[PDB]
Amino acid sequence: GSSGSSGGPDTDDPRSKHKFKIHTYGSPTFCDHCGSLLYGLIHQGMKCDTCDMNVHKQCVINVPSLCGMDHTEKRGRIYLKAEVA
Ligand SMILES: [Zn+2]
Ligand SMILES: [Zn+2]
Repeated sequence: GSSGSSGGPDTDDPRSKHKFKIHTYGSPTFCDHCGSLLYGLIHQGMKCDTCDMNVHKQCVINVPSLCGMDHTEKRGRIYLKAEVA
């Protein structure tokens, strides 16, 4: 015997990563990182799916991967549109 000595897995944390998704807004929202009015017609900014944090497309890179904090009490609402053929 005396064989079989190894072990030590390691990897980044893909869970902490932000799930920001490029989406449009209907109201004048302000970034969460820098804090500046978010203008634009299509793909104005980005919004997470876990922390629903609105941030600029270029701000997402600056925002700290740190995602999943339970230190918030505010929660916005989502709207929907209709169509016809
Ligand atoms: Zn997030
Ligand atoms: Zn920003």
